[PDB]
Amino acid sequence: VQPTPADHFTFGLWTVGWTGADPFGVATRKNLDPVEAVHKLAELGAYGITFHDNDLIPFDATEAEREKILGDFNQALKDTGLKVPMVTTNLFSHPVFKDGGFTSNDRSIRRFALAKVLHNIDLAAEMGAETFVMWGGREGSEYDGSKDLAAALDRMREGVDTAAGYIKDKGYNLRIALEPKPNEPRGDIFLPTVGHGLAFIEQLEHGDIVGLNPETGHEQMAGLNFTHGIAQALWAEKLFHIDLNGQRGIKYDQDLVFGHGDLTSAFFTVDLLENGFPNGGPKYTGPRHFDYKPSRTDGYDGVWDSAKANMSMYLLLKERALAFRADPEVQEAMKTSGVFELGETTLNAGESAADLMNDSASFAGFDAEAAAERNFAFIRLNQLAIEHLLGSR
Amino acid sequence: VQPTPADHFTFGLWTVGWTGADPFGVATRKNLDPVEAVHKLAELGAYGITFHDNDLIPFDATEAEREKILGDFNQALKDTGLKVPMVTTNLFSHPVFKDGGFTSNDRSIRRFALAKVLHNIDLAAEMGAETFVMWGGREGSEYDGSKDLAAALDRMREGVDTAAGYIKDKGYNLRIALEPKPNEPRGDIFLPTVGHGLAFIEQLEHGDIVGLNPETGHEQMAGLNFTHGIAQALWAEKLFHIDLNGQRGIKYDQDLVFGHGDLTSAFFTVDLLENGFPNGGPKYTGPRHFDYKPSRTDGYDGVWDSAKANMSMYLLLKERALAFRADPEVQEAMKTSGVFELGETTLNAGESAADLMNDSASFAGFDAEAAAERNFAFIRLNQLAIEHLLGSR
Amino acid sequence: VQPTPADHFTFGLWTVGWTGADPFGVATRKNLDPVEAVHKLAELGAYGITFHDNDLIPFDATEAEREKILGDFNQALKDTGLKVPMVTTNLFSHPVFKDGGFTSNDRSIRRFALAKVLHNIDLAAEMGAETFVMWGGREGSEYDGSKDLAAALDRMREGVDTAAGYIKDKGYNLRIALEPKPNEPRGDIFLPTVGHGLAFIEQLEHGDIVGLNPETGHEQMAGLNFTHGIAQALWAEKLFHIDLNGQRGIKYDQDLVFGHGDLTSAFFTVDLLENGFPNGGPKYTGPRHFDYKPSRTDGYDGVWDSAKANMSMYLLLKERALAFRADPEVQEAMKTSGVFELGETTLNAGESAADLMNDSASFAGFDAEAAAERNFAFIRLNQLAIEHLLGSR
Amino acid sequence: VQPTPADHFTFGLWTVGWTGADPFGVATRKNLDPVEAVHKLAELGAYGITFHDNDLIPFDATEAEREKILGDFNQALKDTGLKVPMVTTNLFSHPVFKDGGFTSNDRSIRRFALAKVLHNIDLAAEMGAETFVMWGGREGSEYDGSKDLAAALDRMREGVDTAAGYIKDKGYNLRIALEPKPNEPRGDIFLPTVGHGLAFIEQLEHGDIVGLNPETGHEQMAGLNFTHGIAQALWAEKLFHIDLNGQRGIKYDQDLVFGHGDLTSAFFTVDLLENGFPNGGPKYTGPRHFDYKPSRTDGYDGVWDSAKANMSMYLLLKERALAFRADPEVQEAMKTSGVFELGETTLNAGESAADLMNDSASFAGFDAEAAAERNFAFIRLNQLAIEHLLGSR
Ligand SMILES: OC[C@H]1NC[C@H](O)[C@@H](O)[C@@H]1O
Ligand SMILES: OC[C@H]1NC[C@H](O)[C@@H](O)[C@@H]1O
Ligand SMILES: OC[C@H]1NC[C@H](O)[C@@H](O)[C@@H]1O
Ligand SMILES: OC[C@H]1NC[C@H](O)[C@@H](O)[C@@H]1O
Ligand SMILES: [Mg+2]
Ligand SMILES: [Mg+2]
Ligand SMILES: [Mg+2]
Ligand SMILES: [Mg+2]
Ligand SMILES: [Mg+2]
Ligand SMILES: [Mg+2]
Ligand SMILES: [Mg+2]
Ligand SMILES: [Mg+2]
Repeated sequence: VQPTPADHFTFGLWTVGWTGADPFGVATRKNLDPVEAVHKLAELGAYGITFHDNDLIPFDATEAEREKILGDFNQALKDTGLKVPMVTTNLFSHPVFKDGGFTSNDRSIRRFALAKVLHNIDLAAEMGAETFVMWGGREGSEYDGSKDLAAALDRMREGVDTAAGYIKDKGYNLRIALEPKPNEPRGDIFLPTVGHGLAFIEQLEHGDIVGLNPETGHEQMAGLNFTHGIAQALWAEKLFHIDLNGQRGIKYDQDLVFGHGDLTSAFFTVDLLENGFPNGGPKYTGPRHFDYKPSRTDGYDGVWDSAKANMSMYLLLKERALAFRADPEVQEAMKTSGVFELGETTLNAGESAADLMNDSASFAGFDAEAAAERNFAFIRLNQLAIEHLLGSR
Repeated sequence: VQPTPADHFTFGLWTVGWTGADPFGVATRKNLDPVEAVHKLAELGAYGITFHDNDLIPFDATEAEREKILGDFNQALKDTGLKVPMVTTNLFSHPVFKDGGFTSNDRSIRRFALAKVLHNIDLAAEMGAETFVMWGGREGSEYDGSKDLAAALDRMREGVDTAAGYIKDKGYNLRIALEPKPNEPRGDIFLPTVGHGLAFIEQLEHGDIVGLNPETGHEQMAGLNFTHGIAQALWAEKLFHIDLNGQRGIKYDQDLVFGHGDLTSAFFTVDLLENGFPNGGPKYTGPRHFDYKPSRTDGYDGVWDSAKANMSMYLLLKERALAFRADPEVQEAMKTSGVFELGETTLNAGESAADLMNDSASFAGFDAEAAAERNFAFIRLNQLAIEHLLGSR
Repeated sequence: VQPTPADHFTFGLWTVGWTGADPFGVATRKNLDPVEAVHKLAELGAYGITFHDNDLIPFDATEAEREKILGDFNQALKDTGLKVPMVTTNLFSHPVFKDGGFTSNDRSIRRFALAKVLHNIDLAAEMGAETFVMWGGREGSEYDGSKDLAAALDRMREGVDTAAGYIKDKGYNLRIALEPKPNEPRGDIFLPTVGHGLAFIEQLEHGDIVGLNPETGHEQMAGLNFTHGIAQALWAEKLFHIDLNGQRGIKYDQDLVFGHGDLTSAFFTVDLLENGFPNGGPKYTGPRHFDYKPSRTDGYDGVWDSAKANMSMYLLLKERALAFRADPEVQEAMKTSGVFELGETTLNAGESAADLMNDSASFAGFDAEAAAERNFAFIRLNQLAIEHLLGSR
Repeated sequence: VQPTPADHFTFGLWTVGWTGADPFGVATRKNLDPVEAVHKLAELGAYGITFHDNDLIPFDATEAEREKILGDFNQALKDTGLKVPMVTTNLFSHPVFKDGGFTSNDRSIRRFALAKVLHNIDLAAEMGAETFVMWGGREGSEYDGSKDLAAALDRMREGVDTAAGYIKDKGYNLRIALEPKPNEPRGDIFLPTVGHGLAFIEQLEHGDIVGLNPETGHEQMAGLNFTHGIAQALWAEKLFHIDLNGQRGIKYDQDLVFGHGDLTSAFFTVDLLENGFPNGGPKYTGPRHFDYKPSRTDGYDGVWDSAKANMSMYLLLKERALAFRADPEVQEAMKTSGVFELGETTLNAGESAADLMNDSASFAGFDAEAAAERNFAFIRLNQLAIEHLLGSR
């Protein structure tokens, strides 16, 4: 199980560079030089790297420092071949953003947040990124009277449509990906799930270049089925990027390695990315990005190991999910369970609503108790899946 | 605190009629005659009643039984004046629906489910209902390989667009309201939240007459903020109906009386329905429906008491939320916290993206550390709210 | 991966016999005869069968009816060789137990719930059961004011200590195992987790013969780590029986097959039951009882598939857990991470608190910054367990 | 609703002093001097202040530095009259405690964590503290294989029993209180709830002087009923201290002010701490300690508002809880529901298990169907508590 650029494993600079400070303690690891991260990631088989403007350029950086940091960084990229598929903005660590960027109650802040974002789009554009990620981490509240919620969504729309309008105006080849999160750091975050993300998109003047960046753990924090969520994003064709990691339950964002959380769920996420839908449909073709944090208990050896464990986990799952769908016994079980059957339209070609209600056989004379006798055999189909996952069959 | 028809309290027939069987035990209460429910609800101050086709008409009812039951039922309505604002379909108790109605894997079932629904629309139409509710309770799975998820959403769309197409064709004055639920009775339900509900709607040929029926408890089962969810439904203008009840955490659907769960949340839901958005916007004007279950521990006295407790709770909360927004000290705190400020557009009239990025003051010379000094005072605004709720001020 | 009676797999009659009635629908399968249940399980390789009094003898049965039922049932056990390792009482289905058995606010229901238990200890002794399980499924409340919380525990203590003393008096060779559950059917059940169960036993007069019956799904309904919980029970020498199944999140009790829930957790569960502790310590040698429900979407073929599946899952993870611990690479990784080191006392033999305080090398002159550099290499250690689980190593 | 020193409200230095650094951002407020903290709290009506060794004395401080700090601090206590009821140790912030203090896989960190505690018991005695709190915040794991679960408990037992014996040896008049937490910062903390805490104490050599320090937010992070948990601690005579705050759901530790979380639960919490049990029994007379964090969106005015708010919330709910129990309508409702009846033993004086079994009126000739008709009227009883809470009665 050896990854290759062709695999499109991307990693966030803030991921391997996470030095370990959490809400109850300080960093356990020294800062990571961006040039080193670039080079280690290229020796591991990474395809690209992503970052937040302030991951690379300090908030207070002078112009001379900015040009230098970027010289060093492009030099590393040049030298190693890594791509920069996604760039994002940090609208959350500086105290100024304590109430959000786009949806801060303070107009002056909303303004700086949008400016900071427009500048970052130029940068994203220079770096050759295809995706522009928005994570509205400080957008929300701890109390229900803190905000006029209709005004918070108007404000969100203004910021996103302004960013998108500008992409169109500058002719950049960028798509905006919204990344939902239910809570943390705010008690309640706006656009908390994939569903809320897709909904909002549809209210946008420029929603056509706006899509989603679901994160495994974020969905699991609301106890939702991450495979079901991304399938909704796919079906609507708004799956522009994905963030893979592991979560063990409803609690703080753990950001474990992909597959170190809910494993069967990881299995079916891989089946979906790789194999697609059993009856066919859109397939995801973007970068497979890992947004995790090397546990603070581990030193730097652990850090490259966890980077490596991401890609292995994906590759192992990939192998199992291909075996799985390729097993003849699994294809038969599927057919039995009606998986292919769900793909057949309900109505007959040119059958109307009226046509159906008066069809006796479909209703009036339909024998409901006999139909109810079908053994769907979903347990056995489940068992086969598990046996493929365990490398048992 | 005495309700009046003018209040628009509606109750589901299955609510006061819930006889008490849960997954670990049998009914503790005798069946409720629909005629009695109609009359008790009218003596309590209810404005209307709602039902599922099989709440009133048995699955196996003969035609002669159907006409009788409806004679008795319309007689009660006639006599007491109650309205029938909403009607819904039972696509979940018969074994035939063990895998869903609309999204069952078995084509014959999908067909019967849609027929059963089309017939129910005629009925909804005869009863004078304005809203047609769809609760896809058996739509989902316990295992991730049971379903082709893109095919499950195509199937869902077919069923909903077919129902809606038919409303348009028959000229009925009905709107379809989708009711999301994250889980129970299935391990995972499709369209699990308000967000997923709104998203899907936008993929519909006839989404224009399709909206949402959020339920307090359903949203709280995924740990989401029910006030924030309905505010998104409002903002998108898709809040067609609401179901009020109480939930004490992430667990099975408790369906407690409204306000017997998360009370502050109940408080802010009422503030929102009644008072609207602090900066203005759409307001909800539909029935205030209670979909709860009188605890199985209580006999029939408890049953009318719990019906009555719904309406009292709403009225008490209403009183507190009007006092609250009317307090001058609260309006001042709000202004301080920037609630009205969030309502001011970010950009200046005819200011472009480009105009903003080069405005020095908004970015380049913006003093971020000084702005960050603002005391938002959301804690105090929270305290005032609570003190109004407790009838302290 | 062919089970055999020394595997000690047992199944409850209520599991395979569950006909599918959930709170939103009717049973989807025909009742199962118990004689057929014994024959069918013996043949699958089960070692024993468990039951609740009313699983076998109807609540309403007459004495002769009771005697006719046990005669066919006893014959069947003889014909098959199945044992009856554990017996339990139904103190939750009948309407009378609507507020509980032992903790019911009505004193005459309490006396009745306790006489139902006593009579059942006599049948238990008669069957050869070693463990008598108590699940206080209706013991709790939906509202905080419904109970005097100190009295409920006194009433609970009273019922369990009366049953225990009864055991000692008759000289039955039986132990009582309490089964914790945090909610469902009550909004709050008393003794909601393993901890609460363990603590409570320490306040009993006859605690010596009272221990616990943890269940996978149950602790997972409070988002707890099942392996950490059963570990504490064992450490305390209170793990008298165990119920194994699958739960996919904090939601209603799912009762999926063991391994169809949280897969990595099931693996570590099998590692502690089969292999025990790395530094040596207690071991559980009781039955591996499966407390699950065969999915209602499936017919009888899925019922026996499901029973097979529980035994398979356990046997697969069992080989992987043995390969895993046997692996010398794993043994070195555990060695690096300090798994063995934790087994070493903190204090040296005969060292006193004062000695340690007063030891400059342990505090005063301790290099804490140096010590912080240790790479615990927990991530790699995790990656090795997962590769072993995926049958990759 | 003006607090006074006999209200026994205490506050931790770390609470008001929290400057706002969360995992996604930097502190938003300037550090608070402890001298200023004492002066400011004494003035608000607090009775006492608590702290963690490193809250006052820096980890790095020199002896003279330690002495200079305690001198100003001790002066301040004198000038104000504030007491120091509880003291605790920081075994979580510094990088060395990355795998725990007492349960760290590294033996030399364990010895260091235990000497840090011993030295702190000496400062505790010196301050006049009666309670020494232990929060094992880093004691646990992110992966199941990281620890030998039996050894971790042995190491935990060892550290707590060494500290206890130390206490007894020196004759300090102090008790140890353990504070359970289910997760954060670890994916799984050991002794995750009140139950686990209580059970564990029973296995100690010096358990007699060891009890618990439950915290609202903490049990709520496992979705438990805080009133049912503190009730069990009290029943066991193990409720030695308490931390009060607010949590709005299963998510990260929010530390909102008491009452800004689950309002109905706070009310019943105040009813058990203030009024005790309806049939009489134990009472808690220790301090009402507030373990919260002032929201980072707010400046120092919100810090002191927030401190005021904790004391107000408690005092408001306190009057409502007294009015509520005093109400003769409530006393009759409780009487109907059986609250008092539960206080009655099940068995008659001198009745034996055999007597009861053998009593035809308690089992054989018991009308269970009749008994099932009782209207426990739990809903109405709930509605009365809520009207009292809304200051409506
Ligand atoms: O802003 C993008 C990036 N920021 C950091 C967030 O925590 C992560 O979830 C997100 O992918
Ligand atoms: O189908 C509509 C109705 N059905 C019963 C559901 O449980 C409830 O949530 C829903 O409002
Ligand atoms: O009473 C024992 C048995 N009853 C059925 C329960 O639902 C299960 O949790 C328990 O193991
Ligand atoms: O150590 C005591 C104190 N530390 C800070 C913790 O976060 C809180 O839960 C605990 O009460
Ligand atoms: Mg994350
Ligand atoms: Mg992310
Ligand atoms: Mg509901
Ligand atoms: Mg509903
Ligand atoms: Mg269960
Ligand atoms: Mg069980
Ligand atoms: Mg806390
Ligand atoms: Mg605390």
